[PDB]
Amino acid sequence: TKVFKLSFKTPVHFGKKRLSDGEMTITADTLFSALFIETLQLGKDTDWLLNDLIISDTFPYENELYYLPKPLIKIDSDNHKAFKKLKYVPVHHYNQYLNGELSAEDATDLNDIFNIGYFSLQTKVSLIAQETDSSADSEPYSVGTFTFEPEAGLYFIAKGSEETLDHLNNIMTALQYSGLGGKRNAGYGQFEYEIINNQQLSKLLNQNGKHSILLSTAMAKKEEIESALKEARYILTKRSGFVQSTNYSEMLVKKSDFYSFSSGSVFKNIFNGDIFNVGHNGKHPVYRYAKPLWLEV
RNA sequence: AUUUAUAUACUUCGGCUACGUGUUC
Repeated sequence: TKVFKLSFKTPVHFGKKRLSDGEMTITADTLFSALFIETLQLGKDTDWLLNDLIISDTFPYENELYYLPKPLIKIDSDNHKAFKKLKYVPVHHYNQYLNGELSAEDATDLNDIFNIGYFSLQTKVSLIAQETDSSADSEPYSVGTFTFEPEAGLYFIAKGSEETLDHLNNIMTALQYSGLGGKRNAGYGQFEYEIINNQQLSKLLNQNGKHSILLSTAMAKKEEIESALKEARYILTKRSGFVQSTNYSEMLVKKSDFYSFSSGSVFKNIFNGDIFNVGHNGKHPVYRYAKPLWLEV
């Protein structure tokens, strides 16, 4: 169980609905998708890295401090205002939060100190139209990009057998030169990675409790969802989009809509996910990653 | 052969990125 540190140094576009939307972190779906496409391009085998590996979502970090998503636990006060405005809780204070030891003023201070990047829109045009030869409008369009301070970035949580971890490290060595976002070929999204161990993160990841904090985007398989939702606090997130090299027409190929729990849901009955298939009318199967990575407290 | 040694005034005034055009198939 290692973590992988990511520093960017170039703006990255991550996207929700259009190109001119900017987003800070990315989900396990696009992460596994990038790993899988990099593997296929490299020509190695996918069986090893399909049904053994567990990937957690990407989360941001700052100078020396790491972050995790806000648990969706019922804190019984009544402000319900400063906490709603909080999105990430530093690791130093995680167990303090889950025991209701976080004060309103401390929450305000954390919100004040949480600057880890800013948003930008760069305007771009496209003269590929008749403009080159005849009177034709240049078509302006915008892309949403997000940048980090020189001491920031994203990090991973990965776990599995050591052989799978070695394969993952190889693939990431390959991948640091492809992208991890949107307009990869337009100049966005190259990174350097580094493997680090953290004593505090390790203790947090190997705790023992009664609840569970979901750190990835997963969906229970058909026969286990019924028992999964006995006592659950969760939010669903729709995940759609097109696919890369499935048929002749990109604009005719579009993945089937899929729904999965978010990255902060709390469950009482642990379930195992699966790599659901979201293909139809296609030559090769298309995958989406739904497999949980729990922390028990 | 015996005293000046450039002197006062003014040291730039007047008149202050327009159009195709932003988004999608």
